[PDB]
Amino acid sequence: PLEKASVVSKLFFSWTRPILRKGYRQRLELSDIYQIPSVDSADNLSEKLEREWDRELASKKNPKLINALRRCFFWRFMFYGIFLYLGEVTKAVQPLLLGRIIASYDPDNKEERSIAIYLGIGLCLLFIVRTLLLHPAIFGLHHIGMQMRIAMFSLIYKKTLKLSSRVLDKISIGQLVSLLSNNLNKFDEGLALAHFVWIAPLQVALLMGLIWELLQASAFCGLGFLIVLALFQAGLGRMMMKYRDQRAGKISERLVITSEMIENIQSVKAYCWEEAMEKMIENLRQTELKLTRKAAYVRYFNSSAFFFSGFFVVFLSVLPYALIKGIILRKIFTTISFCIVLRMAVTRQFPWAVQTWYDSLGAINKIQDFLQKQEYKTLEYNLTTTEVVMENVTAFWEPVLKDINFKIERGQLLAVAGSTGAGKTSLLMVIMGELEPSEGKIKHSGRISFCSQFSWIMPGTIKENIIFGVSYDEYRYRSVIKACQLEEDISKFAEKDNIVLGEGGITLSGGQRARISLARAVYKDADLYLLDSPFGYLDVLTEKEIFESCVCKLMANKTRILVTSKMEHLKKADKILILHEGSSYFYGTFSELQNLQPDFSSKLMTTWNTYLRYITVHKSLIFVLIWCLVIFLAEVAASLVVLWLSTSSYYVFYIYVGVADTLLAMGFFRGLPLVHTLITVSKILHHKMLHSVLQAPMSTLNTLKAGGILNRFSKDIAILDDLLPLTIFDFIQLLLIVIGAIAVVAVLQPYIFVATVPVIVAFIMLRAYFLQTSQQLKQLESEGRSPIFTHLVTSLKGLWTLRAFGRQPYFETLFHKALNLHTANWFLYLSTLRWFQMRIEMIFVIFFIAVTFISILTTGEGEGRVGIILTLAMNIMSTLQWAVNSSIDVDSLMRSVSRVFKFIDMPTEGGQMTVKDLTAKYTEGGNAILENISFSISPGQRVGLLGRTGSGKSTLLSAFLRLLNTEGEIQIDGVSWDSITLQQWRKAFGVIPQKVFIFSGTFRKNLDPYEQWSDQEIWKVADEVGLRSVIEQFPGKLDFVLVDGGCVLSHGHKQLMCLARSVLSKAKILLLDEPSAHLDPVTYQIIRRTLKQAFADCTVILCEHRIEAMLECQQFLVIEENKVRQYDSIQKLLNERSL
Repeated sequence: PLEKASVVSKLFFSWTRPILRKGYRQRLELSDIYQIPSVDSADNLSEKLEREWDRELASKKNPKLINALRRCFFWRFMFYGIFLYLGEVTKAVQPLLLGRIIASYDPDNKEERSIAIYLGIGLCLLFIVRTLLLHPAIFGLHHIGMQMRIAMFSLIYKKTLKLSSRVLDKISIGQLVSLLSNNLNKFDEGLALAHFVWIAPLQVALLMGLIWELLQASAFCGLGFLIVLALFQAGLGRMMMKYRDQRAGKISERLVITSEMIENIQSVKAYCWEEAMEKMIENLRQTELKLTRKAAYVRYFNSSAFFFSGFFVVFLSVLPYALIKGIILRKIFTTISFCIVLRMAVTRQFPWAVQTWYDSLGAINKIQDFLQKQEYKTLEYNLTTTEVVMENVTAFWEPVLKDINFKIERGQLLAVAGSTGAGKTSLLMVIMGELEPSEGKIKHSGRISFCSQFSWIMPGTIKENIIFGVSYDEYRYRSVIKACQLEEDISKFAEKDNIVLGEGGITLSGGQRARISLARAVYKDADLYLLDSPFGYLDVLTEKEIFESCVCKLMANKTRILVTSKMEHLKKADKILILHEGSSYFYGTFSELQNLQPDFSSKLMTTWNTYLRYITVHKSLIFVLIWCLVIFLAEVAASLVVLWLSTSSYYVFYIYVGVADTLLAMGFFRGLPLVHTLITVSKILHHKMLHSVLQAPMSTLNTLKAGGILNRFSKDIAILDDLLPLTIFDFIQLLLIVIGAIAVVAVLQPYIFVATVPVIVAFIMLRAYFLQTSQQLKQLESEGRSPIFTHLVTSLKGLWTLRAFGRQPYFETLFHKALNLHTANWFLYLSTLRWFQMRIEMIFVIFFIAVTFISILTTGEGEGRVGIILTLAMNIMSTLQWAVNSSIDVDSLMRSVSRVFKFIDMPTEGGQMTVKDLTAKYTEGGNAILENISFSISPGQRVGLLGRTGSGKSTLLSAFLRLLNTEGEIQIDGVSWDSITLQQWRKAFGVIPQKVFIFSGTFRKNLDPYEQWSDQEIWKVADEVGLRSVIEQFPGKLDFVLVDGGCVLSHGHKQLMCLARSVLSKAKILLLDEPSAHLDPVTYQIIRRTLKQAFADCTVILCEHRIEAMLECQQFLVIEENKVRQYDSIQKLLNERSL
C-alpha cells in the first residue's frame, strides 16, 4: 500500500514503530515491506530528466549535464539547505548564555536564581529547536540523493541499449559494471556533506566576531595554528595514498597464487605440498604487513592530532591575553566552547565538503562523457516492392565483404555458405543494419526477424521467450510447438512448463536453447527471416528430421536467409551465394555450381562469544589494553586530586582538566601499540585460516563453491586487516572520553549519579532494540542489489535480438521493477536510521536539562564547580554521537569475523598391489559408486584400465589418492593401509592428470618446492626425462618466471614437467589419465618413446577408451557394477565381453 502521514508523525518518524515492533518480534520478509511513494518512481524520474536534457541538448553548443541536473533539483535543495545554516550558527550562539550562568555565581550583586533559570530554559530549548531543525534537513538531502541517483541509472539504461557496435568492439564491459557499482554509495549519502562549502566560511566568519580581540590577533593566531594542523593532516593524507598505491601491487601478486591454489587443491593434496605453499604465501605477507603498519601509523597520527589539538589550539591563543596581564576566570571557559566549534568546522567538517564535491563532480563528468556517444539509428523498411536489393555493399570491421549482390523475391530462399569467421555474420549485421557499409547501396524493406548463433535465453520461463511480445494464438502456437518440437521436453515437466531459468541456462541443454531460439524466431510474423547458424549444437539425425520438416512446413512462401554448410538444403534451395573471405565464387544455383565449380561440387559430395574468541587469541593485546586502562584510571584520579583544591599557573591549570579531549586521550607514548597488536592479530588469524583451509575433507570442501572461498579469503581479511583496527581505536577513544567525563562530573555533584542510570540503560536498551531491524534490513539491501545487475548483464547478451525484434519498452518497463524493489527496500533504511538519530539526542537533552537544572538550583558554593560541569556537559554530545555511531560500524565489520572462524573450525584428516572390499562414496553416506571391490595387480606390469565407459574413470582415480569418502582395505605388496598417514601414503603414487599445476615462479621452484634436491641431479634427470632442450631454450637455466599461468608451455611440456616431478620422487606406481586425447601423435610418440625405459621396472596403469591404444599393456582390468576382474590378455577379454 501507499503510505500516508500527519505533521507530528512526519517530523518524529512514527511509522518506524510498527516495523521495529514487527522486526523485533518476527522475522521480516521482502513481501512484508510496503510500497514506495508515487514521487519516487523510475517512470517519473526518467521522464523529468529526459525532457530537461532534451531541451538542454538542442539549445546550447556545449550542453552541461550539471546545469540540467541542478536546474531540476536546485530549489528544494536550498529549501532543505537553509535549515542546516539555521542550526549550525546556533551552536556558535550557544555559549553566550553559558557566560551569564558562570557570571551569576560571583560576589558582585544579589541577583536571584531567576536570572540564571530564565536564560537556562532558553539554552535548554536551543537544543530541542536545533534537534527539530537539523534531523529533517539532513533527511531531505538524502531524499534528494535518491532523486539524483535513481534517475541516472534509469537514464544511462536508455543509452546502453542505443549504442553503436563500433563502441561494443572496445571491451568496456567491466568498465561499465565498475562505473555503475562505484557510483551509488559515494553519490547518494554524500549530498548532505556537500552543502557545507558555504556554511563553514560563514561559521568561521561568525566565530571570528565571537572571539573578542583583547588588543591582539587572538582568533587569527589561533586559526593560523589549526590551518597548519589541517595542512599537516593533508600532508599525512597525501603519503597515505602512496602506501596504498604501492601495496596494491603486492596484493594482486598474492591473490594470483591463492586463485591458482583454490582451483587445483587436489593436485596440492596429491603431491602433498603443505609446508611448501604456507611459507611461500607467508613470505609474501611478511613484506606486505611491514608496509601495512606504516599506512596505519600515519592514520594514528592523523586521528590523534584531532584529539590532542584542543589544548594547543586554545592554550596558544589564551596566553597572549596575559601579555598586558589579562587575567580572568569566567572568560577562559566560554572560549573553549567557542574554539571546539571552530575546530569541528575547519579541521574535520570542511575538508569533507571539498572531498565530496571533487569526488561527485568527477563522477557526474565521467557518466556525461559516456552519455555523449555514437548511437544505433534503427533504419526504415517501409519501401515498396519488398525485395532485398543490394549494390556494391562493402565495409571495414574496425573491404571486409566486397562484391555483394542478390535480389530475393517474396517467396524464395537464400542459401549462404563459406569459410567460418569470414564475415558470414558480418553480412547479416549489414542486412540487419547494425554495422554500416563504407560504400554501396542497401534497399531492403519489410519487417525483420533474427535468429542468432549464440543461444539467447532471458531470465524467466520458457513460455515468455516463445510468446515474447505478440498476443497468444493457440492454434498457431500448436503448429509452432509441433514444428519446433518442444512438447516432448514439456511433457517431461509433467505439471507445467514454467521452469524459472536465469542467465545462460545451465539446466536445459544447448540444443533446447537453440530450439527455443528457433521457436522465438519463427513465432513472430515478419517479412524477412535472418537465420544466423541456428542448427549448430544439435546431433545430425534429430537435427535432420526437424530441419527437413520445418523447411517444408514453415516456408509456404516466406522469405528466408540461412547461413549454413549442409548440401541437401543447398540442393533444395532456390538461390545460393557462396562467399570466400570477401570474394564470392559465383551467383545463382547449384545447377550452375555443378558446371562452374565441378571440383568443389565433387569434393563436398553478531554472537557475543566471538568478541571473546577474537580478543583472546593474542597475549600482548591483553597487556596493552590493561596498560591503557590502568593509565586511564591513574589520570582520572589525578583530576580529582587537582580539583580537590602572579598566579598565572594556578588559574590557567583549569584548562587542561577542563578540556577532556586532551586529558582523557591516548597518544604516542602510551597508546601507540594498541594498533600494532591488532595488526599482529590479523597475521595470526590468516596464518591459521590458510592452514585450516588445507588439511580438510574433500567432501566438505568441494561442496562449498570456490567463488565463496576465494572471495571470503581475499576480500574480507583485507577489510579485517585494514579497516577494523582503526574503528576499535576510535570506539575505545570515544568510549573512554565519555565514560571518563561522565564520571568526573558525577563525582563533584553526586545527585547526577542517580540521573545517569536511566540514561545509560536507555542507550543499551534502545541500541539493541534498533539493531535487530537495521542488520535484517541491510541484509535485504545486499540481496536486492543483484536483480538489477543480473538483468543488466542478460540484456547486454541478447542485444541484437532485442534490437531486431524491437522490444525495448518491455526491457525498460521490466528494468524499473528491479529499481523499485531496491528503492522500496533501501528508502526504509534512512527512515529507521533517522529515528535512531532523533531519539539518541532526546535521550541526551533530558540528561543535560537535568544536569543544568540541578546544578543551577542546588547550593553550589564554588565558582569553578558550576563552570566545569557545564563546560564538560555542553560540548560532550558530539563525541557521544560518534561513540554510539561507531559501535554499529564495528559490529557490522565484526559480523565477518565469525565466517573466518567457520573456516578455522572445519575438521582435519616392490610394485605389487592388493585391494579388498573397497566401497567409496562421493558425499558422506552418499551414492555407492564403487561397492565391495576386490582385486590384485602383479609387480612390474603395464596395466590396462577398462570398464563402463562414461561411468567415471576419474572417480576411481580419486579413490587411490583418497579425495572422497572411502571404506575398505588396500595394500601395496603387504604394506598396511592405516599405518602410514594419508599425507605420507601419497609419496608412493605418481599422477599425470588432464590439468597440470603451474606455479608463478621458477623451474627450480616448480620441480622442488621443498628445496632439497641438487642441481646436478635435477639436470641429470632433466636429461633422462627429456626436458634438457626446452629448458635450455629460455633465459638463465631454471630461473625463468612462469607468468600468465604457463602460456609458453604446451601440454606435452607440462606432461614432461609432471613426469620429471614424478621421476625425481622415485614413485612405485603411476596413474595415466587420457594421454592420447589431448596430445597429438608426435607428442604421444615423444612421451611414450622415453616413458617406457624411464619406467621399465615400475608399475604403470593406463586408462583409454580405445582398446587398441592399450595393446602394449600386458595386464588388463575390467570394471563393472558390483564386480572387478583381472584379465591376462586381449584373447581373454575381447572375446568374452564381445562374443
